[PDB]
Amino acid sequence: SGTTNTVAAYNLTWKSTNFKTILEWEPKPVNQVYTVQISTKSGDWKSKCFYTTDTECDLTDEIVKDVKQTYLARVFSYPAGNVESTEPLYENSPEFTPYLETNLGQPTIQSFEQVGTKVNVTVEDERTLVRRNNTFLSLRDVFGKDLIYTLYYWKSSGKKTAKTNTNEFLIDVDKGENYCFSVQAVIPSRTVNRKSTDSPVECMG
Amino acid sequence: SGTTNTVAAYNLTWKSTNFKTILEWEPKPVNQVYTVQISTKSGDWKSKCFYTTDTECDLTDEIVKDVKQTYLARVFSYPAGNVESTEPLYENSPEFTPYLETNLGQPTIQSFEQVGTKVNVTVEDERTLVRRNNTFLSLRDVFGKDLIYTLYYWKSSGKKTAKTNTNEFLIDVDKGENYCFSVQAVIPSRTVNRKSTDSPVECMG
Repeated sequence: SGTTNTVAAYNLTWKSTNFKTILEWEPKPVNQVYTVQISTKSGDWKSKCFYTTDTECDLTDEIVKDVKQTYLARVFSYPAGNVESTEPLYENSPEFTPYLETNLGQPTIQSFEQVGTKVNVTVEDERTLVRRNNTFLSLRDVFGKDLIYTLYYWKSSGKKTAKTNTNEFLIDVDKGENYCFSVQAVIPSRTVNRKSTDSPVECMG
Repeated sequence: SGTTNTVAAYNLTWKSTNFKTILEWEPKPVNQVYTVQISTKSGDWKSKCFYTTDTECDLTDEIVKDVKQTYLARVFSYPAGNVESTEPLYENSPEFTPYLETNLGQPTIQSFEQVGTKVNVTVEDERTLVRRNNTFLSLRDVFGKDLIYTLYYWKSSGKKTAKTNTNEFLIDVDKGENYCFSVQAVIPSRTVNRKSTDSPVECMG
C-alpha cells in the first residue's frame, strides 16, 4: 500500500543556526529520489530540491523571506531508475518559525580596549543571509532589542556579570589585575532555545 | 525559453539486436535528470526509466509485448538538486517497429556431422526475451519462415552456397576434402536491415 518501489521519508528534522536552515530526513534512498517543497503554514507549496538522493535540503533562501512566518516542508519519494512503478508518497515536516526557533550560534569577543581604569568589551556582530533590499542583515539587525548579551568577567572565586542590548560593554576594572571574559547571547522573550553557548574566553595579559 | 536549468534531450537513437532494445540520447546531464516513456505510435504513454542520470534506457520488456507494433519513446528533462526551476522539456524518438527493424545478430554454427558422404551443418537457434505464455521464444520461433540462413562452404577458388528456412543444412561433400563453413542470416522480405554479418568459420579437420 503505497507502491512497491518507494519508501516514505521519516524523522523530518529542522537544523537551524543564525537562520541558516537545513531540513534533514531518513532514509538513505534505495532506488528512489526525493523532491522537497516548502510553504508558509497554510500557503501554497514550492519545490526547492528536485529529484535528489541527498537526505537534506538547504531551505535558507525561502525561510528568510519572512522570519516571523511559520513554515512547513514536505518530502516526496519518487521511483528512480529502470522500474515498474506500481499520488506518490510524502511526509510533512514539523512546523518551523525561524524568528523564535533558530539557534543562537556561539558568540565571539571581537576585542577589548582598556581606557584608563575602564575596559570596553566588543562582541562580534555576525552577518546572516536575511536580506533587506540589497544588503544582508546582521544578527543584531534582525533581533534588534530582543537580543541581549551577558558578559562574564573575573580575575584569578566568582564571576561578575554585566548585560547589554548593544554589542559592547564598558566596565570598571580593578587596578593591577588581568581580567578574563566570556559572553553569552540570550533572547529572554523566547520560551525555548533562549541561550547560545558561552564564547571562547579572552583575557587581558 | 524552456527553462534556465534544463536542456532538451537530442540524438534519440534506437539500438536493437535480436529484440534486445535500448534507446540512447544526448547530452550527459548537467544538473538534470531524465524520465523516459514508451507508447505504441498512437497509444497512451508509460514511464519506464525514472529520474535518471543515465543517457540510455532498456525498453526490451515493453517492445516485446507486440513485436509487429510501432513504438515511440519520449525523453523528459527535469531539474535536479537545490535549484530555482524557472510543461517540462521533452523530445520524441523516431518510430520503431521491432519485427522489421531489430538487427539480426551474428549467427553461430552449433555443429557439423559427417554422415557417410554427407555433412549436416546445424545453426544455433538463439533465445530471445520475447514471451509467449510462460516460455521465451527463440529467434526462429519469432520469425518462422521469414528467416532464411545461407551456408557458404568450400575446401581450399570459390564458395558454394545452400539455403534453408530451418536450422540445418544437409550437403554432399567431396571425398577426401576438409571443408570450411560459414552461415549468414537473412530475412528477404525486409526492405532494410536484411542481413546479419557472417558467422565465424568452422572447418572439418
